[PDB]
Amino acid sequence: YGVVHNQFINCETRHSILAAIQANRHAPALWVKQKTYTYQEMTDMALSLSDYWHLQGVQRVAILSVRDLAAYSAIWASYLGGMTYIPLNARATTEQIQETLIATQCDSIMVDAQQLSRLSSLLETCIDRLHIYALPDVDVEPLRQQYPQHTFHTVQITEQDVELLVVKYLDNEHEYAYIMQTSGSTGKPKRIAVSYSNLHCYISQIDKLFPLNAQDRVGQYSDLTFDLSVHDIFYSLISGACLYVVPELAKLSPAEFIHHHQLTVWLSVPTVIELALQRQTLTPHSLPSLRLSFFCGQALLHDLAEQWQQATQQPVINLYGPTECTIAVTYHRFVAHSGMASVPIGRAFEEECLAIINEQGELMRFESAPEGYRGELLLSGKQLVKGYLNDPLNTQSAFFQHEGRLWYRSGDIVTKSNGVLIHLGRRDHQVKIAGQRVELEEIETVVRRVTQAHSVAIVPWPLSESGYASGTVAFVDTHTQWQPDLWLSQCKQQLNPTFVPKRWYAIEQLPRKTDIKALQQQLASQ
Ligand SMILES: Nc1ncnc2c1ncn2[C@@H]1O[C@H](COP(=O)([O-])OC(=O)C[NH3+])[C@@H](O)[C@H]1O
Repeated sequence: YGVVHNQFINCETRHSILAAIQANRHAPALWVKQKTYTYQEMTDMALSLSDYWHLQGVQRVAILSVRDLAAYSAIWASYLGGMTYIPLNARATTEQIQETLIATQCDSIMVDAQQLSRLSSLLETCIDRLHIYALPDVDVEPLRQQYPQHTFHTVQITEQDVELLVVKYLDNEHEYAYIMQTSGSTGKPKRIAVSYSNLHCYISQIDKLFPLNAQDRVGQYSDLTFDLSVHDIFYSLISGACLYVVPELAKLSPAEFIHHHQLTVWLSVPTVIELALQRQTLTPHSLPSLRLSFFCGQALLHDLAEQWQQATQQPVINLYGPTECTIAVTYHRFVAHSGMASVPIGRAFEEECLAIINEQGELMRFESAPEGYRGELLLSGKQLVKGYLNDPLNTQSAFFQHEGRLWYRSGDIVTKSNGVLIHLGRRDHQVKIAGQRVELEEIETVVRRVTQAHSVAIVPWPLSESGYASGTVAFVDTHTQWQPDLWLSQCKQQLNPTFVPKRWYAIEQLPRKTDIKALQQQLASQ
C-alpha cells in the first residue's frame, strides 16, 4: 500500500430535517382538527405523494386544501421531494385560481373533501387538463365521472422506511421551494418564488438563535398563503416538534387556543395581541406554557409587547422582513426596560445583509452607518429572491446591482439608533389590513373600474389604538351614479373580502396628493 499524506472527499439544513424525522418517528408531528399524526405517519403520506409526483414528472403543485391534513401532507411531500408548492387563497375565486395556475404553469392541484365544491367550479371552466390529487379518504369518484376532461389521482399511502430517508433523496438548492403571491398596484398579482437555499438559510438562522426540542408545541396560526406559515411548518419539522393547526373558527381566540393546547411556541402578526386584550384573556401569568413568542408583519408597540410578555413571563421576539427576502431578515428581543414607544426591528441574522439609503441617495452598509442614520432599508444576501416571477418591470424597479451584490428596495423607512433599526413607516401605500399585505392602489384601481368615478380614495379604517387597520373605506366623488350595492357585488369578485371597502362615501372634494390622515380624522368625528 502507498503512503498517503492527505485525503479530500467532495445541504446541512436539509440533513437536519431528515435526521429530525428519523429521530422522532414515533413522536407526534401534527395536530389538526382533533387528530394527531406521528412523524412516521406524516412521512408515509408525504413520501407516498412525493414518489407518485416524481413518477408523474410533476414539479409544481398548487394546494387548494387549507387548515387540513392534506395541505400539510402535500407541503412535506413537496419539500421532501424537491418540488415547488403554490398555496391557493382560501377565498380566491375560480377565476383568480385559473390566473394563478396559468402564471405559475401549474396543472396539479392537491385537494381535500372540504374543497370539492370550489374544485368543481374550477373544473367546469378550465379547458386544459388538470391533475387532481387527494388522500384515499376523499371520494373523488363522482367528480371523476363528471369531468373526464380532467384526471383524478388517488394516491395510496404506502409505509416508508425512515432509516432510508437520507439516501432515498437532491442537489438543486436553486430550484423553487414555494411560490407566493402578493398585491400588485394594477390588480395583477406579483409572484415571489423562494428557492430552497433562500428557505434553508432562514430556517438555519432561526434554529440556531432559538433552538427548539421535540417536546415543543408549535402554533400554526397564519394562512398558508402567508410566509409566516412556512416558518411555523419548517421550524417545527427541523425540531421534531408538534405543529398545532389553528382551526379557522379559533383564529379569533388565540390566547384560549394557546392555553388549551399548552403551546410553547407562537408566531403571528401582532394584531393577535390586541385581539387577546379585547377579549380580556391576557391576564398576567395566564400563558405559562408559551416560552417563545414571535411577532412579525406590523409595527410592534412596546405596550402591546409588554402585556403579552406579562402573560407568558417569557421571551418575546420582534421579527422583520418582506416575503421578497424569505419571511424575516432581522430580529430583536423585546426589552421591557428600554423606555421606548415601539420595539426595534433589531439587526440582521447575518452581517453584510442590510444597507440604508438616505434622501440624498447615499448608500450606506449597516455596519458603517452612524448613530441616527435614516432612510430606506435595503436587503441582500442568501434569503433574497432573484426578483419577481416573469415580471421584469417590477424586478427592475425593486432590485438592482451594486458593487457585486444584488440589493432589494424594501420601501421601509428606518433609523439606526443605539445599534439597532427602528421601523418608521413606508414611502408608498402598501399597508396591512387585518394583518394582510395589500397595495392601497390595487383597491383604488378596482374601485375606479367598478364605479367609473373620476376621483377615488381608499382609506385604512377603523384603526385600533396601536394604529392597526382592520378594514378599508372608500370615498368617491359626487358625480358618479350612487350604486353601492352593485359596486360591492363587483368588488367581491376582484378583491379578497378583507380588502373590500366596508363603508362608502360620496364626498364633494378630497383633502390634499390625497391626505389620508385628514380623511381618517373626518371619519373619527362620526
Ligand atoms: N416587525 C415589523 N415591524 C414593522 N413592520 C413590519 C415588521 N415585519 C414586517 N413589516 C412590514 O411588512 C412588510 C412585509 O410584509 P409581508 O406580508 O411581505 O411579509 C411579512 O409580514 C413577513 N414575511 C415589510 O416591508 C414591513 O413594511
